[PDB]
Amino acid sequence: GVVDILKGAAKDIAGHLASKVM
Repeated sequence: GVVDILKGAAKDIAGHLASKVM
């Protein structure tokens, strides 16, 4: 779903984010 596609995108973004947290 559209609204869902947004969420799935959060993971891709958070990817490089949580990377710095490491």
